[PDB]
Amino acid sequence: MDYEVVHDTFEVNFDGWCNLGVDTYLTAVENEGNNGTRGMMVINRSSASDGAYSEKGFYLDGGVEYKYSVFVKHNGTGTETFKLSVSYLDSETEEENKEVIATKDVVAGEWTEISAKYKAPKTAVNITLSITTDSTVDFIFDDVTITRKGYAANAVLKDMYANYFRVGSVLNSGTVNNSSIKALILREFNSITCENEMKPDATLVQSGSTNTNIRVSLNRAASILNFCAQNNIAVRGHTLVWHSQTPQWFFKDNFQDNGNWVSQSVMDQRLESYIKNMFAEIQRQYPSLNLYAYDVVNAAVSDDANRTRYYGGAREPGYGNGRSPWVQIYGDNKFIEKAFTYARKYAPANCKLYYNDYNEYWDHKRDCIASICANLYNKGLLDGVGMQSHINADMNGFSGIQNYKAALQKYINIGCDVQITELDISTENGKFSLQQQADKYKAVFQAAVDINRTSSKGKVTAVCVWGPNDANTWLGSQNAPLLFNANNQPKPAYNAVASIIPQSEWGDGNNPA
Ligand SMILES: O[C@@H]1[C@@H](O)[C@H](O)OC[C@H]1O
Ligand SMILES: [Ca+2]
Ligand SMILES: [Ca+2]
Ligand SMILES: [Ca+2]
Repeated sequence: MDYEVVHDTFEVNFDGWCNLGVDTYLTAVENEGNNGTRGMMVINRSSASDGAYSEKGFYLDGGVEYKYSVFVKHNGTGTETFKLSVSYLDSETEEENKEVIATKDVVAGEWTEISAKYKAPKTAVNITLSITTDSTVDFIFDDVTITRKGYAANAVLKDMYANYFRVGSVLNSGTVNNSSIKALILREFNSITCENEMKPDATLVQSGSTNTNIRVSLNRAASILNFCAQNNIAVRGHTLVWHSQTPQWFFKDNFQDNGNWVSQSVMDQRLESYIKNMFAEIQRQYPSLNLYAYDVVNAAVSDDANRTRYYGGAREPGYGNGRSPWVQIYGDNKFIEKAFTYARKYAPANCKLYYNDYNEYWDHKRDCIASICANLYNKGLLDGVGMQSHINADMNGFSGIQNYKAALQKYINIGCDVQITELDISTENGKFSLQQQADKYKAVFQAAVDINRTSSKGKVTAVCVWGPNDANTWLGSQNAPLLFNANNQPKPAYNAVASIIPQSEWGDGNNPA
């Protein structure tokens, strides 16, 4: 009754609402809202289960009671049976435990409301609200409202680094349900990458895709994109091309995983389409979202020095294991330029285009990456080099501060910018200490800051860590690679980094130059 958590009006963006059912379509329309404002029209259904949903893990806790409330409206003959269902997954139970929580017969032509009070089991999470009728009728909703009963530049990274670059992190579909993580990002980061949720296999749609219309979807990414847009955090798209996390069928003549490899001519179609539509859908669904960067091609250069010498950097043709289905089809890395051309053609001008890579400071590879990228920069096609920076706490050796600076500098010497895209600093299972860790973090931020304070053509425009805390890292906890412990308290790396910039220099992290 007292306090509000979700107010979805639909004025600008789809507010994290997605088609329930693979062929159900969603579209926001001007003046079909409640009170002639903007509204969310659900078309092409197929069953009473088909509909629309929104995962609201960010705002709805287990074991709290919520006022759920939606204005709906239809346009058929006679009356309609509208349902409001809350589902979840339970951290124990571990199956999608559903529940219909309000029924309401609703007549043609009229902005009727629907509601109910509901409490989820003490434990539940990854909630989710969804709207259906007992028929297969088009409908419209607006004003989704959920409620429960009951410049000062700050000591935060984004403010601290406001005059330098964006300081980012990573959300995923697990973390997007964590109270204190939400609090953390809001407090500290002004950039977010989707860990998995905007990769090809999370966004392509098999069913009725075609060589010149590749069906795509932001459903997986939606809660993330919505939370960032609503809170003015920018976003790096990640990633359009990658030998990995991309389903095989995308490469096959009959959109089967076990098909036949398609012509080049055919992949040019499928590639262009995926990119075009992928930009279309963002623009369409989340236009207020600041899409400031995108990883156009990801990790396309071999780690094998034999391949960087003779084969331009081409990975081995094939699928899985670190083989490239792209190289499989195209015979080599010609496809990189192609992809950056489509990207350039459809990306918003404010969204800068990056080649993203790891082991980016290992000489034979570094040289390869940098050659490629300079060539693209000079052609108007690339804007920046993405240094993934999966390094360790060692001040020396392979990913050591010298080899690191060397690459950084060599990249910047291209003209283009550089971003530090997926930074983590591995204690190699306790081999190094949280201090030698701190020292390395402090060193990296420091090297970025130097570049920025020098020339000038190129700049480091963002520095983002691959995860929010040590409890959510693809490297495993045992390597405590991040700035925050499993309880979100700052680690020694956090202040090492929290003190490179003097208070007289902080800024609006919500408005960073
Ligand atoms: O997508 C990320 C990729 O860019 C990096 O190479 O490896 C970790 C992945 O999550
Ligand atoms: Ca809105
Ligand atoms: Ca509205
Ligand atoms: Ca598959």
